[PDB]
Amino acid sequence: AQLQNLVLKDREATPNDHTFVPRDIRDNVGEVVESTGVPIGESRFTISLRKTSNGRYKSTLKLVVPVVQSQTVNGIVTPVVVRTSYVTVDFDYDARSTTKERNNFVGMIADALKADKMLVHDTIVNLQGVY
Amino acid sequence: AQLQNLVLKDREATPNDHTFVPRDIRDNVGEVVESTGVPIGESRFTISLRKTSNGRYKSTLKLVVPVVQSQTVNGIVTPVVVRTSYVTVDFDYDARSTTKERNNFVGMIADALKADKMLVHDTIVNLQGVY
Amino acid sequence: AQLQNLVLKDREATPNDHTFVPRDIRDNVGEVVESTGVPIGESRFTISLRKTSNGRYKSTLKLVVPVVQSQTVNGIVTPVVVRTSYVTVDFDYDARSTTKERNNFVGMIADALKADKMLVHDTIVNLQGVY
Amino acid sequence: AQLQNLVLKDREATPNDHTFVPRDIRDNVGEVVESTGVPIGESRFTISLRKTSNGRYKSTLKLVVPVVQSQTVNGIVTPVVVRTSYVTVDFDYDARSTTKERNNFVGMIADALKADKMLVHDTIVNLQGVY
Amino acid sequence: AQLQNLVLKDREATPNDHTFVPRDIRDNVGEVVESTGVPIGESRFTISLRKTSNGRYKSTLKLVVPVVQSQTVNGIVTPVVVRTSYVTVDFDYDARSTTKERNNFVGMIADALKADKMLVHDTIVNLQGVY
Amino acid sequence: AQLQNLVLKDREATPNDHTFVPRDIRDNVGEVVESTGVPIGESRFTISLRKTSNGRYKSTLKLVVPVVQSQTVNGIVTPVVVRTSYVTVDFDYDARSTTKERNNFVGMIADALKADKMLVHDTIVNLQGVY
RNA sequence: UAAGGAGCACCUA
RNA sequence: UAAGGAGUACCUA
RNA sequence: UAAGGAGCACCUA
RNA sequence: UAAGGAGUACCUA
Ligand SMILES: [Ca+2]
Ligand SMILES: [Ca+2]
Repeated sequence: AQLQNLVLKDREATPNDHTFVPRDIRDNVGEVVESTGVPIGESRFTISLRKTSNGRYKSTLKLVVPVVQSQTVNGIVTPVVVRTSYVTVDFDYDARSTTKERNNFVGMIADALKADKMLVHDTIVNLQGVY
Repeated sequence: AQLQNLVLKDREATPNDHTFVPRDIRDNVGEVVESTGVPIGESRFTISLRKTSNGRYKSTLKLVVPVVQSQTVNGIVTPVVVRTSYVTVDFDYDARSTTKERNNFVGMIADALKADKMLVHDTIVNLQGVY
Repeated sequence: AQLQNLVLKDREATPNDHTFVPRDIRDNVGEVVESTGVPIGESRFTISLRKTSNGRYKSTLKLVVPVVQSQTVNGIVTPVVVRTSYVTVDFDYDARSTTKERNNFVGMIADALKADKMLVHDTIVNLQGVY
Repeated sequence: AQLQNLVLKDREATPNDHTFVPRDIRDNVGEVVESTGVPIGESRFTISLRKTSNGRYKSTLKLVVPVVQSQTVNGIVTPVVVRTSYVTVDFDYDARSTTKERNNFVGMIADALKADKMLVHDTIVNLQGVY
Repeated sequence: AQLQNLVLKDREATPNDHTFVPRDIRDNVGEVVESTGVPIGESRFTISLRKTSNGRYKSTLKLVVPVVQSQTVNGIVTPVVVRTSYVTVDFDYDARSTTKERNNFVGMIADALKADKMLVHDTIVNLQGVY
Repeated sequence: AQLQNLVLKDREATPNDHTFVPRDIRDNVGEVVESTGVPIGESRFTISLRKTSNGRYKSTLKLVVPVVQSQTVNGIVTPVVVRTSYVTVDFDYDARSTTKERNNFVGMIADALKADKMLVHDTIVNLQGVY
């Protein structure tokens, strides 16, 4: 897994391609950025993999996408983050797990995010409780 | 009411369907497990949603998928858990975010987990660092 | 009383239908929301019913309707609650009360809210004291 | 001046009119009761309006409706209170709200209390929880 | 097991349907009540399930049905509970049990209550001991 | 209530008849057992009725059904109990109750166990809590 | 808060 | 744990 | 503040 | 009295 581009699609009317491009690796944590050239508007996606002491294999994804409005006056722009959204995924695997297993695992949780998975969607997207 | 079934497809040759049926809700943390008639080694999936004081809505998805095989002790065949895979997801949205934003947001990370997304896959599945 | 939609009409020139739709039940307190997709603009209506220890039957309604202006800049909207209005109703009934009784009770207080009930209206709506 | 009569209709077969006549004002809390010549088991309705320091106007309506029946003790027939029903209403408005807002606001909650509003009625009248 | 309505038939000449509507859930203990119109004498049916630490699932049902009669004191008619009947069914399954096993279990115990099983009926209904 | 045979049907595809023959009566506690041919794993159903001093008739039924499997140790086949399921129904009537009242009571509770009463079934058989 | 660590949404700084 | 106890998932051994 | 609890707008944390 | 606890009408608070 060499640091490279990563292109995520959103759920827009006609899917848009957000293209994060390598920014760097700092302490075994890769960062990829979808940017304009201005650090705060940057939506960043990071990823890491560590083997704990007890021998479990953990890895973490983090995606941060800020919403920023740029006020413009006589030519000078003044960006300001008006709100942000963050999400973190953490896989905890067993040193005896097989690739197939792991894969299916991801597959499942990945699938659980789909828009039609009512139970989930209404919460992660519509912010409704469970009851 | 809210808590209902949930079916996740895995990434097998011909994607299987794991049907999680509701189990309970404790502390506004809904659980829905998918299992055989026995309450052992059942793959659980939970979902919660709290609104912090700061005024941020943040929900949590947690999926546990234990691998079970049958062991034989004096002819006493019993299914048992050999190992477990865990994954947690945490969304933290701003109370001023719009449904679209959130949706696209989910959609993206949703996309990030994925057979083809080299960067990510090779790590959360092949357990290979980033370089 | 299963959590369902609830449609309240306002006193607009030609009555408008605000349609609150189920959000969830948290600790025996149902919430229904008239929403846009953005949590703060949400006008919420909650309702509960508890039997006290001494054997009285209490129930509580709460309605919160925020006024929010959305500033828009080059496409990015920035909602902000500029003021809110809250109201709470609490019924305290006796374990020996009959339905008819209770009903009429509600009927009365309900009627007391009408626009033509001068004594009340001038206060709850025009913020005038009594004298 | 301000405190005057107030007539509330109940939900009987042919809606009756309960005419509350003024009684007194103590602490800027106006009371208007509806009763027969005797000061016992009279249904009282009160209304107040204070302006908190925060700069919020909030008024309070309180209605008490006791059920009275005549008991006979040694031929000494006397009406007595067997049980009482209470209901309190609390409006909290923003000192920058407009007459319309407030009116619509009241109108809505006014609407919420109502024979047909299933959700609410079944609870504040049938005393049934929400699910 | 969504807290919902529970309808129970009795052994009357031509079976009556007592409909217990939900009331609430306190500590993972649902409570459905069947009211007359007057909260007093309302029959309550509660239910709960806890999972011990020894891998045992215990479930508890309680049903309570009071008998009410209007007592008259000096022309004051008042409905009151003269006596109540209680019952507590209580299961204790082993975390290793089949879903089928459990069903049959209940099935049997349930059958035992049947009106014709002379052995139990004469005791739980005719108050005879065994001999 | 002569200690006699008690035949219990189960929920099997095509209902089986488990016949509990008497065993004995110890302290006004009858015990009927259904054996396989081998005393071990025999399911026991006990029943008793005591009259408290406060004029309350209490009755208690207990049913126990073990699951047996032949374990093999060095060519030694031995039938053994791997797990058991227990249940304790328990009535508490008032010495002033009608014979009819009691019947209806049982009737209902008995009905509640029915396989279709989703509320209870999912709990006592599918181990789901309430929510 | 944690690229902290566990597992019948828990415990450690 | 109670074929303990009750104007009740609540106390007593 | 309280889905706290009462009753000739009161009292409890 | 216990939505206490169990290779069980039997112990624990
Ligand atoms: Ca005999
Ligand atoms: Ca529910």
